[PDB]
Amino acid sequence: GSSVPAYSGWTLVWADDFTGPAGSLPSSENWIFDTGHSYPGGPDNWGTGEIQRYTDDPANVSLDGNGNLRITPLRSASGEWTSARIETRRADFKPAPGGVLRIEARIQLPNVTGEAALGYWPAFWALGSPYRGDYWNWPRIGEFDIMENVNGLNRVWGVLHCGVAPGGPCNEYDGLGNSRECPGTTCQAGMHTYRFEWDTSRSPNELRWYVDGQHYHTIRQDQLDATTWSNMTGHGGYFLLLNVAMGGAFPDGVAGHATPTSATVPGRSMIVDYVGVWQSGG
Ligand SMILES: [Mg+2]
Repeated sequence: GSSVPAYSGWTLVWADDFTGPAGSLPSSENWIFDTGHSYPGGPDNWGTGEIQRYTDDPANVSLDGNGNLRITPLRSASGEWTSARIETRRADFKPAPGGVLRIEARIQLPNVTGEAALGYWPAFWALGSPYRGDYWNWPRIGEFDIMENVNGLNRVWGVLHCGVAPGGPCNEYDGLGNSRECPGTTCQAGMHTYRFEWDTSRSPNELRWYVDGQHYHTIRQDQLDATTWSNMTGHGGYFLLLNVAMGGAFPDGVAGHATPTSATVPGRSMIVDYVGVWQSGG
């Protein structure tokens, strides 16, 4: 399972296998490191209410020397949470006409459960390119949550956001999502492969989510109106994001109260073996 797979009949567009020395930062040619509490001129607290400050500190984001990236939330003596959020420089990931785009990452979630896990919000996701530099055309431009998880739970959510917010056809801010337990080892205790496919070889087109090859969510083109679909697909494509947020809308909603709490335990890393993007056709 380890390392970027050599998929037959597909063409690798872009990947990062996170190879390199322990403690070094992932490639700045590949990645932008987002810092602070918002995009510049964007919604406060990353649009979610999460409370961590994102950094470029190796303590929050670094390679492990074994081929993985680690993103680690930490809590200072002053009580401040820090973490990291990286996004791809490339923002043109999109299926070729009539083809399929496959986006995938192999990840172990922060290995923490129960009250110690309250607030942990790891995610691997994609945002429509027109958002970059604008920050106020969400959800119209589209968002694919390929792996989303909160609170150390043995469950992955896969979600589409689209339309307008609040409300609209994608029921924002919930989005159109589904979830399932990780197959085999819990999502926290081992590596799993989280895959998303955007399929234009079929009509209606389809968006599909998988964990370890188990298909658990679909959104089809015939389930949304034409303007909503065009708004999230007609532009130049998507960029990808990896982060671990602390607190905010999703972990608070699932816990039923504010997170993190004094009992949340810092220092539990999300571990990422690779991220990759493929187009169908060899
Ligand atoms: Mg790797």
